[PDB]
Amino acid sequence: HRFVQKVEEMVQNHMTYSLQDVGGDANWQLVVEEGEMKVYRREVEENGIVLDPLKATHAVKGVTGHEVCNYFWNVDVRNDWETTIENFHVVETLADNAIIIYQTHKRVSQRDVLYLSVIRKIPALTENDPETWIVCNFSVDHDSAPLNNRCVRAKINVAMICQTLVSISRDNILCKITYVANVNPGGWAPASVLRAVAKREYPKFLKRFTSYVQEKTAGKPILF
Repeated sequence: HRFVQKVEEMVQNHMTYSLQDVGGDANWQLVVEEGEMKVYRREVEENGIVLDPLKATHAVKGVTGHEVCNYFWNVDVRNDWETTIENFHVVETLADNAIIIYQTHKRVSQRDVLYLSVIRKIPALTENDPETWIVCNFSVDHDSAPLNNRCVRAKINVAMICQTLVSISRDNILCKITYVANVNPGGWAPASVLRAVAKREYPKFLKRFTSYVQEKTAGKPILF
């Protein structure tokens, strides 16, 4: 499909930049911690607009990276875990593993987003290394979804990056998660407010989504 080079670059960007340890990085602040989940942000403004990169790490017992990424990507199950969305539809199917989604968000003016969502397995260089599953969601343009007057068009670069540690049952597997979000809404809101909402909604989402994967996979054969 036409976005293959763009997908490869975004995926490559995440594998090279998004997996670096931020725990020791002094430019990032650990803002939320609950259980095995740690949520970090870097306060960034460009031309007076809050762009705060967000990064969360998590460790989820009894699920694989493949499972987590499947549930995060698969639109067929979106409604079962998603809390912030009013409406959404698949604008175009690019490939078995790549789609374009238009969606509107619940009012927190209304935001809409138009993004390519792709799921990929990144091979390990050796059998001594873990394989990586990644879902990359990034804003694209589409002629069938132009800018409208009712919604404000957000621009996103979001990744859910998962590796599985295996030491065979669910007791013996752990999914190490890195979630990154670089989001720009359009126009204006108070910085204080945008930062308070982000601190709330991201950990809430991650906690709920990872619990959902655990619930949905328990007792089932393991999808590696």
